[PDB]
Amino acid sequence: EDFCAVCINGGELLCCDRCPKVYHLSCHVPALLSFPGGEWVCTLCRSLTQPEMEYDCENARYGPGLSMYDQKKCEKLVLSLCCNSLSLPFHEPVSPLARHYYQIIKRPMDLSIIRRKLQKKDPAHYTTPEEVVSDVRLMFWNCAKFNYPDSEVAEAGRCLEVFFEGWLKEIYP
Ligand SMILES: [Zn+2]
Ligand SMILES: [Zn+2]
Repeated sequence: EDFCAVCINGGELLCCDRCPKVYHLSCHVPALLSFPGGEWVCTLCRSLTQPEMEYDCENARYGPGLSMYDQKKCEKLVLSLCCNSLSLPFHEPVSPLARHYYQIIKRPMDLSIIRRKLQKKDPAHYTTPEEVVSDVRLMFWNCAKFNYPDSEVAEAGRCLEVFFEGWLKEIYP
């Protein structure tokens, strides 16, 4: 591809060595703070057991938090969501000008918040994978609560939440 696997825009893109996906440094999960000089494998391709390489990311410079194992598994789940063609409406928060969204939705959630909370520096960083899964489910519950049932965004949410459940059972059997 010539466009970022996450945001579908061009520019300065990093290619994975093992799959066709390319990424902006800030769109990969975790975000990268430099362009790698040699081998580089994306979070979806990286091995859980034998990490080919550590990433130049914020959590690597920072060091009750995710174990290294759970960190990789949760980054895989979140990057899988961000790369899915149905996920784009969930990358950013709904405008407060849309139908009193923030009256209806008392606990808003989107993928940019989930990305941020995977970073240990965040005051509200995840300490368990259950918290990550809870935020993803909250996000899709909010989508179903707010959006018109017949709308394209509601249908996308219904499909993507079920794709996620499938990935979850692969990654946390
Ligand atoms: Zn991007
Ligand atoms: Zn890859």
